[PDB]
Amino acid sequence: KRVMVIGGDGYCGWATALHLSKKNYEVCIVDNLVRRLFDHQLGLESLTPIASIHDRISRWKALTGKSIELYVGDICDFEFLAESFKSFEPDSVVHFGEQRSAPYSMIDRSRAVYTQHNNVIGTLNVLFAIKEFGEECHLVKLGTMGEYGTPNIDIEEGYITITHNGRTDTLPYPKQASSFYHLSKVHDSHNIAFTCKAWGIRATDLNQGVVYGVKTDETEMHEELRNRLDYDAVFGTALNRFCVQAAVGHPLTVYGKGGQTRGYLDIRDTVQCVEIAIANPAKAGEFRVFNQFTEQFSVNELASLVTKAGSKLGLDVKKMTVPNPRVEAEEHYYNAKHTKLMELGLEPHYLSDSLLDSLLNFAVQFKDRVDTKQIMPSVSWKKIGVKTKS
Amino acid sequence: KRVMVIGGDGYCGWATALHLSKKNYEVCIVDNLVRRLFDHQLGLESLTPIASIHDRISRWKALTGKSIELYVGDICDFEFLAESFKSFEPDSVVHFGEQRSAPYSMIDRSRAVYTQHNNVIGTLNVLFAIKEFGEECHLVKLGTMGEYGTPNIDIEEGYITITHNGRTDTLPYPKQASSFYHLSKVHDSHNIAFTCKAWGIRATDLNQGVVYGVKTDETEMHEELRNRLDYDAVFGTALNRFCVQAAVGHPLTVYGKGGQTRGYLDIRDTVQCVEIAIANPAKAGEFRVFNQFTEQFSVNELASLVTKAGSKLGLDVKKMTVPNPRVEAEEHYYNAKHTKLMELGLEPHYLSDSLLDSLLNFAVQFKDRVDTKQIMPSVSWKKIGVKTKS
Ligand SMILES: NC(=O)c1ccc[n+]([C@@H]2O[C@H](COP(=O)([O-])OP(=O)(O)OC[C@H]3O[C@@H](n4cnc5c(N)ncnc54)[C@H](O)[C@@H]3O)[C@@H](O)[C@H]2O)c1
Ligand SMILES: NC(=O)c1ccc[n+]([C@@H]2O[C@H](COP(=O)([O-])OP(=O)(O)OC[C@H]3O[C@@H](n4cnc5c(N)ncnc54)[C@H](O)[C@@H]3O)[C@@H](O)[C@H]2O)c1
Ligand SMILES: O=c1ccn([C@@H]2O[C@H](COP(=O)(O)OP(=O)(O)O[C@H]3O[C@H](CO)[C@@H](O)[C@H](O)[C@H]3O)[C@@H](O)[C@H]2O)c(=O)[nH]1
Ligand SMILES: O=c1ccn([C@@H]2O[C@H](COP(=O)(O)OP(=O)(O)O[C@H]3O[C@H](CO)[C@@H](O)[C@H](O)[C@H]3O)[C@@H](O)[C@H]2O)c(=O)[nH]1
Repeated sequence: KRVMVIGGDGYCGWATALHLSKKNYEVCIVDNLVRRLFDHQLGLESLTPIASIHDRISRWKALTGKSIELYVGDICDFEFLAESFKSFEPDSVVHFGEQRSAPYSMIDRSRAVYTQHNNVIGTLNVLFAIKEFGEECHLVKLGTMGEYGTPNIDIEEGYITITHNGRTDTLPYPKQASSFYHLSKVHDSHNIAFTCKAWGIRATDLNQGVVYGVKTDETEMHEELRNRLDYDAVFGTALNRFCVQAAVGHPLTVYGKGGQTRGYLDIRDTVQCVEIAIANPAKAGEFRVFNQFTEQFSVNELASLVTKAGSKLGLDVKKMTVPNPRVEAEEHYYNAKHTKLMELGLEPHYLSDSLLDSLLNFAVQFKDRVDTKQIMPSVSWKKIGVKTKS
Repeated sequence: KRVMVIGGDGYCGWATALHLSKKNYEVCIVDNLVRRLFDHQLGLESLTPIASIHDRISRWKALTGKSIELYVGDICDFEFLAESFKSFEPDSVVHFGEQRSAPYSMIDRSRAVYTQHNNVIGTLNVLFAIKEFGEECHLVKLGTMGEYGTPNIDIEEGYITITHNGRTDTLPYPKQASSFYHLSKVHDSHNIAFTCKAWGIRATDLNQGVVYGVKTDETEMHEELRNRLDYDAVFGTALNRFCVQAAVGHPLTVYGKGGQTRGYLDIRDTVQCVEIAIANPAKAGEFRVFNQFTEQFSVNELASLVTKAGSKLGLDVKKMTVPNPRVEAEEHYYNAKHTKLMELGLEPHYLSDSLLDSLLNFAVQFKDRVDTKQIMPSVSWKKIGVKTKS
C-alpha cells in the first residue's frame, strides 16, 4: 500500500514515516519544513540535533535500501499538493502537517490567524485532492483529544448517544477547544465529517493524547535518523519537558494547581496506532473517530513520577508552581474512553520506570545543549495581542 | 450607542443599518462590496435595481439628515479593520460580513476555500480588534440555524443539558453543517465561544433562519434606499425564489421530496431582532445563542402557500420536482426552540396573506427584469471540482 505522510519531517510524522516504510508500505513525505523555520524564528532548538530531511531519507536508504519519496511544499498551495498527489498516487494519506502548538497559536493575532488558515485550508485542500485524484484514498487525520475540552461527563470516541425530550439520536460529541490551535482541529474534524457524508470520503480522525518519548525502533538505527525532542515552552509538552527539566536541575514547571488531566501515549504507540488505522481502513462515507492514547495522567501525577524516576538517578528533582499562562480547568473530572484502537489490536507501551529512566538518561547526556532560557512559558492566553511579537 | 455594521451593503445588513440609524444609534458600515462583484462574476442580478452604497447613504442623509459613516475594505485586512475600529469606536459590532451562500461555497475548491478563509479569518480579526481596541464592545454575530443540521431530537438555542453515564452537564449543542458555508459558521461560533471564556468578550450568536421579504419601513422611504431581492439559484433562498418564480410563470423549484424543514422570518424581524440583541447586550464573558426565526416551514408547505397566494392574483402557479443538487435530509424531524428573543420583547410578523400578496405583486411588477436562466440550480454538492468554474 502507498502512504503519503504529510508533515513527515515532524516529531510524530518522521517516526511514523520510518515505521511504515519498515513495515513495507511505499512511503512519501510531503512537508514544507516550516516547523524548522519556526525554531529559527523563535530561537528554539531540539534537545538532540537532527539531520536535514534529505540526509534523514538518504541515511534510511543507505541502511535499508528503501527509498522514501520527498515532496517539499506547502499543502495550502493546491498546485503543489495536486502534483504530489498525482505523482505519488497514495492509497492512504496521514495528515500530520499542521501548526500543532497551542502556545504558538496564542502568541499574537498573526500567529492565531496563521494557525487557523494553514490548518483549516490545508486540510480542505487535502480533502479536495482526495476527491479529485483518488476518491478511495483513506484519510488518517490527526485531530486532538483537546477537541473535547473537560466536560463534567465521560468523553466518548467522537460520538455520543443522547436521549433528549423523549427522542434518541447519536450525535457528534460537543466540542470545547481551549486554544486557537485546538480550535483549528475542531474545524478540521467538522469539515472532514461533512465530506464523508457528501462525497463518500473515508476517514479516520485520530484524537491523540500528549506524546512522550524520543526513541522508536527505526529512529534509533542511526544518529541521522534521530527524532526531535522539544523541551521549550512553545513546542515542548508536559512529560518530555519535565524529564528535560529534571535532567538540568530545573524545578518541574507545574502550571497552576496541576490537576489538569489528559491522555498520554509513548511515541512508539503513535506509529503503531497510525499503522493499525491504515491497515484497517474506514469504509466509504465513514468518519471514524479514535481516542488515541493509552493512559490518563494529571500534571501533578507526572511531576511525582519524574521525581521518583529522577531520584533513582540522583537528580534531586524539585517542583515549582508557575502562574498558569493558559486559561483551562486546573481541577476537573476526566474519563475519556479509548477502546477502538485496543479492539483493533493495539499492544500499548504503558509508561514505565524503564521508559522514564531511558528518557531521563537521554536528557542528562544532552543536558549541555539545553537552553534553560526557553524552559519557562512566556505566552499568555489572556495577554495575547495584535502586534507581531519577536 | 455606536454600532459598526460589517456587511452593511448586503441584504440583511443594509436593512439593519437603516433601522438602527432611524432608532438613533450612531451607525457606520464596513463593507468591501465583494458581494456586488460576485453578481458581476456569476452573471447574477437582484430582481430590483439597487443604488450604489454611496448613493444609498447620501439619500438617507438627504431624507433624514442622519449620516451613516462608510469604511470600504476587507475585514481580513487587519490594518483596515483596526483603523476603522479606532476611528469609529463602536459600542456594538454586528457582523453580517461573510460569504453566506451555501451554493457559492460548493461551486469549486477555490470558492469553498475562499468561503472558509474569508469567513473564519475575518471573524478572528473582528475578535482581535474588539479585544485590542474596545474589549467592552458587544459582538452581535450572524451564525446560522444550519449549524445544527437535522438531528432526531429537539434543537435548542445553542446549548443542551445532557445526563451521560450518571453525570450531568450543559454542553454546546452538537453541530452538523451541510455545506462549506454552513461549516464556516460553525467554526466562527466555536472560535467566538472560546474568546468569551478566555478574554471576557461579550457576544451574541444569532442563528437566524431563512429570511424572506424585501421591504422594511426605512428602505421603502425612497427608491435609492431599496434593498436587494435575490432570486437566482446561488444567492436566492426558498421563499423569495418561489415568489419570483410564481410571478414569472416558472414552476416552483422543489428540490427533492420537499420535506426539508427550516425556520423562517420576515426581514422586518431581522432588523428588529438585531436591535433587541444590541439593546439587551450579553454580559462580559458571556456567549449568548439565540435561534432567530419566527416560524418553521417545509419546502412543500411554502410551495402550497405561494400557490394559494398566487391564485388570488391569477398566476396559476405550478410546481416541479428538481433533482436535488444538495446532500441533505428531504424528510426529517424538526423542532427548533426559539423563545429567547420573544422573551426579550420580539413582536413577530408571522407569514401572512398580506405579505405574500405584497411580495408577489412586487415580483410581478419587476418580472421584466427576471433572468429566467438563473432560476434553475447548477451547483452540485457531489460533483464539486477543483477547476475554477466560469
Ligand atoms: N507532539 C505531540 O505531543 C502531539 C500530540 C497529539 C497529537 N499530535 C498531532 O500530530 C500532528 C503532528 O505533530 P508533531 O508534534 O509531529 O508536529 P511537528 O511540528 O513536529 O510536525 C508537523 C510537520 O508538519 C509540517 N507542516 C506544517 N504545515 C505544513 C504545511 N502547510 N504544508 C506542509 N507541511 C506542513 C511542519 O513543517 C512539520 O514538519 C499534529 O496534528 C499534532 O496536533 C502531536
Ligand atoms: N439571506 C438570508 O436568507 C439569511 C438567512 C440567515 C442568516 N443570514 C446571515 O446574515 C449575514 C448577511 O447575509 P446577507 O443575506 O445580507 O448577505 P449579503 O451577501 O447580501 O451581505 C453580506 C455583505 O458582507 C460583505 N462582505 C463579505 N465579506 C466581506 C469582507 N471580507 N469584508 C468586508 N465585507 C464583506 C459583502 O460585500 C456584502 O455586502 C450572513 O452571515 C448570513 O449567513 C442571511
Ligand atoms: O511545563 C508544562 C507544560 C504543560 N502543562 C500543562 O499540561 C497540560 C498539557 O499541555 P501540553 O503538554 O503543552 O499539551 P497541549 O498544549 O494540550 O498540546 C499537545 O498535546 C495535544 C493533545 O491533544 C495536541 O493536540 C497538541 O498538538 C500538542 O501540542 C496543560 O494543561 C498544560 O497547561 C504544565 O503544567 N506544565
Ligand atoms: O428553490 C429552492 C431553494 C431551496 N430549496 C431548499 O430549501 C432549503 C433552504 O434553502 P435556502 O433557502 O437556499 O437556504 P440555505 O441554503 O439554508 O441558506 C440561507 O439560509 C440559511 C439559514 O440558516 C443561512 O445560514 C444562509 O446564509 C442563507 O443563504 C434547503 O433544504 C434547499 O435545498 C428548495 O427546495 N428550492
